Amino acid sequence: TPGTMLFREILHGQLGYTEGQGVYNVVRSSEATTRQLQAAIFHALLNATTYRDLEADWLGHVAARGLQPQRLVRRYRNAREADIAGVAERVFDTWRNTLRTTLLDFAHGLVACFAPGGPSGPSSFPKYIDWLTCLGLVPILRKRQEGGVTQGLRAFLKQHPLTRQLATVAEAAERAGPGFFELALAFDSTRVADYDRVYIYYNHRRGDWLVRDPISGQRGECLVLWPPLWTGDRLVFDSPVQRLFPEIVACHSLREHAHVCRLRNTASVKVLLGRPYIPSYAQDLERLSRLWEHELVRCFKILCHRNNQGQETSISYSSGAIAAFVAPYFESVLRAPRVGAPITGSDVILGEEELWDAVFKKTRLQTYLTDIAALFVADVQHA
Amino acid sequence: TPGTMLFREILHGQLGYTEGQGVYNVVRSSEATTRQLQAAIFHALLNATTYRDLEADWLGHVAARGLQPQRLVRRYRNAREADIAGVAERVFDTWRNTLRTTLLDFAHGLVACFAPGGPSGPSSFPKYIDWLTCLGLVPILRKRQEGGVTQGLRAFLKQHPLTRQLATVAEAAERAGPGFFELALAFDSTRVADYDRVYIYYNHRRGDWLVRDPISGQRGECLVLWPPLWTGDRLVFDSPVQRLFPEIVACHSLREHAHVCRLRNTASVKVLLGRPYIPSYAQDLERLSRLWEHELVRCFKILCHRNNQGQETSISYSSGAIAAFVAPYFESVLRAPRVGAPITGSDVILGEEELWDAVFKKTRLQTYLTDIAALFVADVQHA
Amino acid sequence: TPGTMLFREILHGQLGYTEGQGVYNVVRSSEATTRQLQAAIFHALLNATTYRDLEADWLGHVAARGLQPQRLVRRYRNAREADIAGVAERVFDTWRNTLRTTLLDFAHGLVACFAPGGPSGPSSFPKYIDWLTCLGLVPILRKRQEGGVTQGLRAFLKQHPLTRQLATVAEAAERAGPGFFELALAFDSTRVADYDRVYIYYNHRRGDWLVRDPISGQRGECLVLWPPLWTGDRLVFDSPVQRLFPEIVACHSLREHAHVCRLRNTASVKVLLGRPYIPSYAQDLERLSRLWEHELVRCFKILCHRNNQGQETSISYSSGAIAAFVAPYFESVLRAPRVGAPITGSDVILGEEELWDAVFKKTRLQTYLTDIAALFVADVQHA
Repeated sequence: TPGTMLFREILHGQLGYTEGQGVYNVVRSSEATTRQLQAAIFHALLNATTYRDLEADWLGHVAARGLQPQRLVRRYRNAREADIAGVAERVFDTWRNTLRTTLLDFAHGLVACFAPGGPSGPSSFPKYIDWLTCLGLVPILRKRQEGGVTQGLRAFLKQHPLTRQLATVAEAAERAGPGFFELALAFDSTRVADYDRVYIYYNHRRGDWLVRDPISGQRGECLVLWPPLWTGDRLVFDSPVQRLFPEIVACHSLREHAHVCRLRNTASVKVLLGRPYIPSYAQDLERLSRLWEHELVRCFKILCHRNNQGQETSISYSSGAIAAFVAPYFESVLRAPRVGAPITGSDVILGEEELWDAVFKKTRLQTYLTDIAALFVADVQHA
Repeated sequence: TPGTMLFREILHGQLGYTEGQGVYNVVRSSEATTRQLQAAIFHALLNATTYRDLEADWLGHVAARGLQPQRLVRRYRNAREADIAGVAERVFDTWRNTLRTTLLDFAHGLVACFAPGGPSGPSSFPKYIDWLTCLGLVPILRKRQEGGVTQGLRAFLKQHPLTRQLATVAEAAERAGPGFFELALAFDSTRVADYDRVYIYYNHRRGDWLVRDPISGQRGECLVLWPPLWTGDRLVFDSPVQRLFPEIVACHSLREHAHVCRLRNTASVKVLLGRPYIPSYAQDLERLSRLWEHELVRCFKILCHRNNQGQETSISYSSGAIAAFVAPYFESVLRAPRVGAPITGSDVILGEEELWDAVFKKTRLQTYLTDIAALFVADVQHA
Repeated sequence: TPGTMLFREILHGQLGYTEGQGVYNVVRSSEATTRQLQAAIFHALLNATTYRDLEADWLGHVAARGLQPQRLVRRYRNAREADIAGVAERVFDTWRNTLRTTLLDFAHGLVACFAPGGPSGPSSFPKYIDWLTCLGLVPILRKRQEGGVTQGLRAFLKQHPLTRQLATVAEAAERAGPGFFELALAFDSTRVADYDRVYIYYNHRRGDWLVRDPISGQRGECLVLWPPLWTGDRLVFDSPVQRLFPEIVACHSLREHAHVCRLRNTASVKVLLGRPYIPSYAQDLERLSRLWEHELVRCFKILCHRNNQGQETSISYSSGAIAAFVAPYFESVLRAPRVGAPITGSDVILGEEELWDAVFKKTRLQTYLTDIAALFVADVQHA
């Protein structure tokens, strides 16, 4: 019993502390998962590139604006003036604005990110993985139930098309709507496990290693091993948190042993009745601080941008980890394989409009809408 | 009881101090939230880009100025002189001034920022979060009541359209007015909790962890856990302020222990009746000063601009935190999901006219007004 | 009682001193507030950009000069000579001079800056805030009375239009005159509190924290908390001046303890009747000097320009503070929300003609006067 209690506590730095122990906190960050959720919600909404959508919005834009070019050619009167340089700019810029119309949809991607990320019942996802990487194993509390948050996502959607310009744009999105609606349920219907309430270290006798939760709520449901654990008739477990353990106790003992001796060493003159002092730990705290620093950066594949002159540390989550750790923690927990695209270590730098550039770099309908709009416009002024 | 008292006090540096402890004060800054409030109030006012607004101001500008171009063409008499280079500059610059008319609206964004930011009852928002990050938990004192400040926001608005040029501009804004008016209430109607008056560490016995306020004012309302707390039949709590605690006491003891011995060591010659001194703490204050420095910068994602030659520290709040910490502290407290746009670490550099550039870079009506004004002007001089 | 006495004194360096303690003096500077007052008085005077003002001065300039261009065209006789390059320069430069006419107004902005800044009764404003930041709280002595200084501002104004060129320019300013006149009263009618005469640390028993002044002059009026104070049945108060306190006393004790021992150590040979010395404080004064240096620069957001080769310190007040500290100390004391524009850390570099460039960069009427003057001139020489 006490070890699995202790290995949670010693990562918490109950006893001793070094500088490197704080670098775990960047692994505890939720930055990657929000980027993954925000790119997740993108692709399903970008998919419908139909002729009927792109015209009926633009042909609707034709009549109220007066876009028939016979009215325009009278105004120009000039072969010298490039009328396309007039019109096609005015085709693009006002339809740059419909990316911001698509940004008016985007807040569901914000809400259904903090629908797990925000509240207390399910925490933010990768907050939970770092207990799992602490112990070296994953419990999952799988149940179908509790779709209650996504109803607030439903009445969210009926509020938006007030202009009615939004609806004909989002008609392509609402045919993808149950495509989006089902994916919103799946993580939000699942329950991720609770660290103390689940019991560990209680298996069957080597026929398999299988430990389940006892609690008055439920029994245990699923176990996921990214490392397995090594039993030599004795529980020894793979973790980075194992790799601290024999030295930290030797560190913590050394801090404790030199400390007690100093209090006894507070005596002026030795009293002898006839009828050397070495409390020192200065180097070893420095060694351990370097140790746990270099340990953790390789373990979870952390990207430490070191500046010229070796000083500035721009800390970020590397791209190699983000396909190796997020997506298994994503997909094996999510079970919906629609979100398949990994996104670069470039992405963590990027803000949300850059994500729209990342939308625009995927060019799903983006370049496709621009060309056929530009083509059908251009030659009419050439005529 | 005394620990939650103490962990507030030890962050306050009751006992001992290091250089890094002062770097908490930049986390205590309110710089991000004012930037978020100032960008918040922007988008709702920028939204109405209707043909009727953009013309009736300009067509009103047509007659009193005498803008019918038949009067102008007599003056020019010159195909060589680009009359558009005359007129369209004079279209733009005087309608650059209507951005400053929009800046005459802006002071409501200033007042409703210090309407929470200024007074004593609700403090500035992120002043409160740093007690919450001190303890690792959030109490919220949620009540509908007390909309008293926003009435001063109402009589604020009736004072402005004195020129009556402002009103026809702000008619588009006053249809967005109840859009703005309701959002001004929501944070201003809520009450953020009080640190000592709320009681902590008093829960139910592991069926849930739930502690509420006793006070003669109200009972406790809401609890928000960004970390949860780790009970091993014993309250151990996740915080950065936990991570100081075992070493600071060992620091503070070391400062206390070496101090007392020196006073006893103020004796000239030992008096022996027949019938070694080690008070030293010089290194360990330096280690702890580096420790808490490197701890805090990773914890809340702080941006430390280190110059060439490693010396100049331009301290600022990084963009990764500002989407990870402000917006949950914003939205879960605010409950109004309209303000969805995060803003860069670029923004903290920027002043308010740069925010108007940030308004102008969003191009909501900004480029849209300029084009149709420029188009309808240009070809008439071409004729 | 003695602590609030002492915390004023210990910032004053009654006991001990370090290099960093002198860096408080730049926080005690009044440089920002004069820049804010000088930009304050600008915008109200710049606002009136009416057609009637800009013409009746220029059309008045037309007749006495003889500006009707039929007289000029005889002189030029040359299509080669750009007559606009003659005339429009002479339109601009002599109306560059009316910026210096506007500078002849400017001395009221100088007087009503040292009308609080100069005399003994109200001191310069941010001299007072640094006592408030010393203790961590603000008393305000709010009374309507004593508008006596602004009468000298009134007879100031009747002296100026001697040329009568000034009056028709300042007619636009004197319609803004009661706009300026009322704002001059508000800070000058208020009284900012007095440090010893106001009593502190005397509240009501936790139902609120509320302390008022007893003095034979008045009672206490207002209290403003930028931090609140932390009572654990014991007054502990948030301040930067709190953060010096436990270590400075340990510093001051260390300086006192090693000092006394040295005087006793002035004995040649120990006298023994039968029938080790460690006074050392060299490092700890250096640590504290670095401590209070790095503490204060982050606390009030101070800008320390460090040169190449790390040596030159151009000390100035940063732009982040100047929107976070000046304006609350401005507006919550002033109560007149007209002055809403914050001004950059660029501004503290700038002198007053650069402020006129800052006037000119706002382009309120500045570019607007220049264009319609240049337009109506130009084509007549083209004719």
